[PDB]
Amino acid sequence: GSSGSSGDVTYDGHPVPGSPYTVEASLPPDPSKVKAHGPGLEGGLVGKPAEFTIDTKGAGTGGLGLTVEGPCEAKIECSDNGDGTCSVSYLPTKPGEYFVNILFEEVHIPGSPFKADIEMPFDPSSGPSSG
Repeated sequence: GSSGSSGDVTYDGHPVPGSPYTVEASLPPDPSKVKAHGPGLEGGLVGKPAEFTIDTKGAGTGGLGLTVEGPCEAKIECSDNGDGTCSVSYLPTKPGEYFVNILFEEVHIPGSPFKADIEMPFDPSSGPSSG
C-alpha cells in the first residue's frame, strides 16, 4: 500500500484555579449547554470545506453523534482541537440543504439540526491575464 506524512502542532494551557489536581473529567453530560455556532451551520459552498465551533467545555464529558441528513452523502471529518472544542468539517456535493444532527449522548441539543444553505462556488480569475 501507500502512506503520507504530517507534522505535529503544540499548545500550552493551564488547569482550573480550583482543583488542578484533577482531570476535570468528572462531570455529567449537559447537552443544553452544548452550543453550536459557525459558518458551516449557516451554509457554505459545494465541494468546499465547511466547519463550525462547538462548545463542550460547559457541557461535560461523553460523546457526540453528528450526521448529515442531506439529499446526498457528504463526508464528515470530526476531530478534536484540544482547547475543549470540536472542529468538524464537511464537504457537500451539490447545492441543497444539509441538516447537521447534533446530539450529545443520544440527546438532541437545543438547536439541531442546523439547516445549512449551500451555494455554488464562484469562478477563478482567468482570461484577462497575459502570462
